[PDB]
Amino acid sequence: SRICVTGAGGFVASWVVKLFLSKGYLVHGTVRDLGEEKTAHLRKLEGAYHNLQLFKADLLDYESLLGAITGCDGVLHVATPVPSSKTAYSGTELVKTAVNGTLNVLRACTEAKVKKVIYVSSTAAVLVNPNLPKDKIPDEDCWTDEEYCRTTPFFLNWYCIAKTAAEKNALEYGDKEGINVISICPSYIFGPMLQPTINSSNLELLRLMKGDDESIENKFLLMVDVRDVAEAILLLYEKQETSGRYISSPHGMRQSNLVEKLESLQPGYNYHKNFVDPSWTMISSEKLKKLGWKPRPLEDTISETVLCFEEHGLLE
Amino acid sequence: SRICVTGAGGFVASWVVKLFLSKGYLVHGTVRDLGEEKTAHLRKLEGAYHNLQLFKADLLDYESLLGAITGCDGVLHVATPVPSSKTAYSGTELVKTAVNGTLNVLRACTEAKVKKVIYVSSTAAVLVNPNLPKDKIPDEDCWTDEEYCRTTPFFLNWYCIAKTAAEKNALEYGDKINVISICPSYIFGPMLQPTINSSNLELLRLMKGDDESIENKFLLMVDVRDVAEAILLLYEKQETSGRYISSPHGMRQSNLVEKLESLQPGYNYHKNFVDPSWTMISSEKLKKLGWKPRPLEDTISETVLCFEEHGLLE
Ligand SMILES: NC(=O)c1ccc[n+]([C@@H]2O[C@H](COP(=O)([O-])OP(=O)(O)OC[C@H]3O[C@@H](n4cnc5c(N)ncnc54)[C@H](OP(=O)(O)O)[C@@H]3O)[C@@H](O)[C@H]2O)c1
Ligand SMILES: NC(=O)c1ccc[n+]([C@@H]2O[C@H](COP(=O)([O-])OP(=O)(O)OC[C@H]3O[C@@H](n4cnc5c(N)ncnc54)[C@H](OP(=O)(O)O)[C@@H]3O)[C@@H](O)[C@H]2O)c1
Repeated sequence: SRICVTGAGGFVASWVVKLFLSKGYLVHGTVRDLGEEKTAHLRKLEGAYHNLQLFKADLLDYESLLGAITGCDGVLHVATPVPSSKTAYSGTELVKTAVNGTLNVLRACTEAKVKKVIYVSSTAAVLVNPNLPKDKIPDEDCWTDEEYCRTTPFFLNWYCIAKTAAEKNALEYGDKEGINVISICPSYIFGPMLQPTINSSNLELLRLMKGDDESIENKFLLMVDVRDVAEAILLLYEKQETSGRYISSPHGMRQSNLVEKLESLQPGYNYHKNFVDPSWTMISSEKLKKLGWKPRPLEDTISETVLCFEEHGLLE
Repeated sequence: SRICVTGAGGFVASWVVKLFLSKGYLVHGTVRDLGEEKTAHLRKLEGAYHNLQLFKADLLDYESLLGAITGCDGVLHVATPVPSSKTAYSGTELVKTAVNGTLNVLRACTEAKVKKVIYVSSTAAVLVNPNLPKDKIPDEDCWTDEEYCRTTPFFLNWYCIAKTAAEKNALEYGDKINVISICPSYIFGPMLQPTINSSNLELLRLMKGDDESIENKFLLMVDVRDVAEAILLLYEKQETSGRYISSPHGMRQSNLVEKLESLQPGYNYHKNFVDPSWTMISSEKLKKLGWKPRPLEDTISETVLCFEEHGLLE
């Protein structure tokens, strides 16, 4: 049986693809460039030579996606750009990429008569809501206030607007017949990298390791291992009696405390040590855990990320 | 006297034919490919040079079966696909293969005037019943609820529907022609064929330890060599009929891993699991005819030995 994976060369999508290959699936992975160095890390995957088929598609090109999707039993829409802190993005076109790419993907699956789709969203589509009270522990029923991100300026405002809009489009599309559409919304994703380039979430983790002197927000990070996300996606695809959103955010700490456990597990780096100073920080991943999902302890995720960092020569 | 054997290149069928050749029989073996690569392990069995006669037949091609079967005193229908877990199968076509292939074999047998047939079924056609109570020790008269298997999702559910329906159809047709059925458990043992089958695949699964926590299934077990000699015993004996359960042993996968570690150390056995009363089905109907299976520990240690020599643990 064949499943499609959008952006197979991405941080998350590479582990998704590696895992699905290990389980006997036939993968159709889409990439925007088939050059050997971009796709090297995907070709090397065990089982890939015979059961991995990479296409050159773009989310805004309906035809290329149709070609990559035709004949697939499922498809895992993972492809959405994730802006870096050390850069600027155009909200207009990120919103355009996310929503229109999603619409195209969904149209292609209705055409190819795909049975199940799994859209990878984010907690950014759940938590950013100022009206939801404090005695409320947010879950899969809480949505992000599009009004609020459109009103108030903060980095990743447009990212959140794009993620919520794309996830509402996908979920709502799922209530026809013959088409079950799931959504998974992880929080900040950390873990060892398969791709040669470092992604955004891992870069802000790396930022905390190369100390500086600027005064950062002591934000509360909620975190999940990328390998756990992949196995969650496996679990949600294979089990039939699934429907709706599923939050995957097992761990959560202040940046203060994350630096100190990192310092405790991985000494030998001048970690950043200059912060200053809620509720929602405790969303229940239980809808997932009730299916058997068992995340790994944060220490291993942390230690395996730092050593892949070192292997990539990012620490000198 | 001549006997036919369907899918002679299979895991069980290979042992069936080697044994029958060991006993002076002339065996007509069915395969779907006559290439020397897939038939090599059969050509080498002593007696095959003079007394093995291989035909190219498919269970859904009636005349292929007719050709391989005509002229044989007995038939041993053992050809039925059994899916491996790390792939996917089409239950629709599997169960269609099993039942229609079984029907085709039986029609060919009454056309060729064969006198005895032995169908190889499974405990999957006996145990999977939610209606049967826990106080009841299941035997040869408890059938599987096929609706339940088609309602409940689990890998090998369609396989269970196949074996039950095929075994139902076979013995129904036998009242037309002596038709015996043997229902074995999970089959382990040394392999004669070059490619590993599915049951031995999941034993190799239990041997290569990991971190994922698998189901602590209760496996009922029988040796492939014991299945072969049971089939021989059932065919040679003239006072045999009906179903015969062949499942002498049964253990939890965790206890199974430790008896394996106990007999074969030096391997990173799987050791994280999770979490009955159908576990004591009586093989007495067979054992009363002289069938004496071997202890499970021989079967497993010899199976892992062949795993070793086939280079499957690196
Ligand atoms: N990383 C996190 O912390 C986090 C947290 C929550 C949710 N998520 C979600 O996880 C998913 C994967 O993101 P990631 O973590 O793996 O970071 P990433 O590596 O930057 O993912 C970017 C992927 O999207 C592809 N892409 C971008 N624009 C495309 C387009 N127009 N057409 C086709 N592909 C396009 C990229 O293809 P190329 O390889 O050609 O560049 C790349 O494969 C995203 O949907 C994200 O919202 C991530
Ligand atoms: N394996 C077990 O643990 C187990 C347990 C209980 C019952 N059984 C029963 O034992 C019997 C054989 O299974 P196995 O253990 O020996 O695994 P196996 O090696 O995979 O047996 C498959 C055999 O069936 C043949 N086959 C499949 N479709 C066919 C078709 N359309 N036409 C002709 N032949 C076809 C195959 O021919 P090729 O060789 O050419 O592919 C092969 O010989 C089955 O009836 C099974 O229900 C097995």
